[PDB]
Amino acid sequence: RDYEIQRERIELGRCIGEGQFGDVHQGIYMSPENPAMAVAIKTCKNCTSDSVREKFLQEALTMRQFDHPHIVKLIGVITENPVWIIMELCTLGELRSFLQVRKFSLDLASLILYAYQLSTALAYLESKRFVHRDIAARNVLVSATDCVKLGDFGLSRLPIKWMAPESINFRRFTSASDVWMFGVCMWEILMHGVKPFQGVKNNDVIGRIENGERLPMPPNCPPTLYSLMTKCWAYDPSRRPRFTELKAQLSTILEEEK
Ligand SMILES: *CCC(=O)NCCNc1c(NCc2ccc(Nc3ncc(Cl)c(Nc4ccccc4C(=O)NC)n3)cc2)c(=O)c1=O
Repeated sequence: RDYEIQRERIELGRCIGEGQFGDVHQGIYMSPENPAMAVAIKTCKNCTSDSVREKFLQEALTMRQFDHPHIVKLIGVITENPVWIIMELCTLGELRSFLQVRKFSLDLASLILYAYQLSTALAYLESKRFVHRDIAARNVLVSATDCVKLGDFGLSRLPIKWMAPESINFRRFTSASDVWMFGVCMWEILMHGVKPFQGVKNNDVIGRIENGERLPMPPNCPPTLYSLMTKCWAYDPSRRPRFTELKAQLSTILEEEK
């Protein structure tokens, strides 16, 4: 309907991060007669200028296009300076940090759930023929112990250690290259938020990948799941599963593990 939001309904709280345009805050959106809603608020430092402001607001319009359980939904915008983008809060924060500290509290079944949930989101985006370009555990947020979501697409934006070979060599970015990225993210999750190619330099990654080196099997990851990953890492983009195939396969792998 109308995504314009009155500023007086928003109560800005603590900073939770930074993006290219300004800090990101959590906060509350209040409405007469209805419960308070937790939100995240992107602020923009340089919005007075029309060119920055139009770049900033284009990020809300990008999120406006999507409607899916496992992608953050846009709530509204405030267009009067300072300009703010209001999104839904995932109140448990970023996936990686969540995974490091909740290691002894989650099982393998939970981790495969996250991968299945992210795949539904990414298939959805594949059916809309949208190309993310920045899949990585660092860009996934936690709404509940059983619910993760792709974060704000604008806050997600070279991520050499996540990128397909064609992405690095030719700046080609397709749904197939998203499938590669997703496999690195899936590895990250079975690794509880460990980063790929820790200690390796960015300019050497493409060589190690050209030679055929691949991220190893994570401790206590089922072989059928790692098999799935290595297929996302096929050098030939044509031989990488589509997100619809990944969703179906992960659904089976989850069913078996639970
Ligand atoms: C403010 C200064 C600073 O150093 N901040 C870092 C830690 N301060 C802090 C946090 N951070 C934890 C945190 C992160 C995210 C969320 N939830 C949430 N829900 C919805 C959205 Cl759209 C976002 N977006 C977002 C926020 C930050 C970074 C990246 C994104 C994003 O979209 N990435 C793709 N976040 C809750 C808590 C905290 O609680 C602190 O204090």
